[PDB]
Amino acid sequence: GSKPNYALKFTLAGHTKAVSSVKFSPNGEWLASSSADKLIKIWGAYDGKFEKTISGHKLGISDVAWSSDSNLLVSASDDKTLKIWDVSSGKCLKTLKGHSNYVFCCNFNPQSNLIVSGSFDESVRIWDVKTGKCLKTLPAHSDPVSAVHFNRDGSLIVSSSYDGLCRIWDTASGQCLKTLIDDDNPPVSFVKFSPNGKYILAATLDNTLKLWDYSKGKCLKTYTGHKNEKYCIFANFSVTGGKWIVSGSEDNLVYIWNLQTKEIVQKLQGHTDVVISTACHPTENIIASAALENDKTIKLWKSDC
Ligand SMILES: CC(=O)N[C@@H](C)C(=O)N[C@@H](CCCc1ncc(CO)[nH]1)C(=O)N[C@H](C(N)=O)C(C)C
Repeated sequence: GSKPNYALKFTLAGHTKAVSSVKFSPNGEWLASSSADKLIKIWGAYDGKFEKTISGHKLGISDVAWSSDSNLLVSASDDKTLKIWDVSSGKCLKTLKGHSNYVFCCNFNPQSNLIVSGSFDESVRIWDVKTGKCLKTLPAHSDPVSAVHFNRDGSLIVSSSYDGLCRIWDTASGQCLKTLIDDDNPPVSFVKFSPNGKYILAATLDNTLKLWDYSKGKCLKTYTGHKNEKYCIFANFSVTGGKWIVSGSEDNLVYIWNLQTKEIVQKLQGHTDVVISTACHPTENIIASAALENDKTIKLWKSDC
């Protein structure tokens, strides 16, 4: 149909503090969740079946991300480290040390030979996956780094910060290519590249999402109607059915917009706290959503469209 009809299929309980992030494995089999409870949990994407707990961080986790081959995870923790995990064994392969404050955000490149991280220490770091060594420290921002993401060929990194900036970095040199958003305020709470790498989706803590043309440095679309003044809420491109933008909201709902028209096409009700994180299944019309401390659950929603 022209609009989605997402309906609740499963509620995934087990975290003992706020959930911080959910991400589907690229092969579609798994959902990974991270939590302030210091744990990663792995769940079946299709039936919500609890698979395993992955443990080792000494403080809460803000983010987790999958390698391209679905075999590895990287997590970002308040313990000032990232950890690379073998999903099959649950073992920590590498501990990435160098940040001087909470690690907030992380991602693999498409090649999955590099990890990018952002920290409360106001830096972006680029790490070698094989050795766990820090290759580059970028003095990226002047306040905590809220998001980091590689583009589809891995040649670019986009970063965002509470300093109000969005910057694009040349991966190879670590040098800045452009400052896409250059305001004192509001905080830029989330950024990522579009699937094709031509656009950047950016959240600001004034209840606004924007789709930017990277090359032209111009705003193409604005999405509003949700509540986002405090938390670094993820946003997604939904591409399996209709072309949507998806985001959590501080009114405890999942918002779904038509990417082209900017109209709200669905609001998913059921969580009892802020929806901090949403993820879109790579092949099926499935959304995962996760909520803060009142709720501490993940919900799986399925649409015909
Ligand atoms: C472990 C922890 O909570 N660390 C502090 C520093 C924190 O505030 N982390 C944030 C992480 C939000 C999720 C996120 N990761 C990456 C993005 C976008 O790139 N968004 C938070 O709101 N935590 C919640 C809070 N402060 O209430 C909960 C999960 C404790």
